[PDB]
Amino acid sequence: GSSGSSGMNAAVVRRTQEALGKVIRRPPLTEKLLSKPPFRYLHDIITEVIRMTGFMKGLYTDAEMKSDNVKDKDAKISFLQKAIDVVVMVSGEPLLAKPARIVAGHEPERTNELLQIIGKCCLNKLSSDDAVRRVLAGEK
Repeated sequence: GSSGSSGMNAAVVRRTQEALGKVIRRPPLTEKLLSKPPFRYLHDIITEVIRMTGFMKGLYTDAEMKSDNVKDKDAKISFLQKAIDVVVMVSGEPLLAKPARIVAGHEPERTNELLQIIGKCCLNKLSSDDAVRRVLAGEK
């Protein structure tokens, strides 16, 4: 009758639907796609932001920008890391979600946050110039 103790809640989702709902229009933010967002799905959003607001414009190159190029796993993760880094530097909030899980389809609860954070940055007209490079060079 009373089962749970999982994590992925409806709240963490309602936050993303609005977080990205504004910054970007497509793809459509659905409780489903928001919980089972494929490496590809997210890719669209990430890029969209750079085309919508511009945030992290110098983060990805012509190659990276094109998901097609990305095929190997090791890459999928390395691609997400770039953003995950900046987003954190800009927003200023430590994230746990790993790019090795979301890419597969796990630890969705957290994934939602990652998107919520990014949206905020743009919402507050917060651009990224230093962070972008920092991660690019691999600073710490």
